[PDB]
Amino acid sequence: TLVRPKPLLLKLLKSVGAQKDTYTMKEVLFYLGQYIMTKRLYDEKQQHIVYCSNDLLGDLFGVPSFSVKEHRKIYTMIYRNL
Repeated sequence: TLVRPKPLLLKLLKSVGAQKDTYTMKEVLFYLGQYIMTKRLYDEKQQHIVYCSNDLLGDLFGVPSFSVKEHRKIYTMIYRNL
């Protein structure tokens, strides 16, 4: 199943190496996780928490924090960017 990111998400994904305009959900997640890891947006002391305030990831997700344990919120924020 291929999905097509909206501009903002697309910019994010490419800024970490993706080149196509369509992806599998596994591919979106990988790049999203790479973006988070490379920029180190997570809390050092509570690593499942991401602080994405004042950042493209915050702009597209519409929140300045979330937790990687929140699978449903994370998919819903993704759907909204497809």
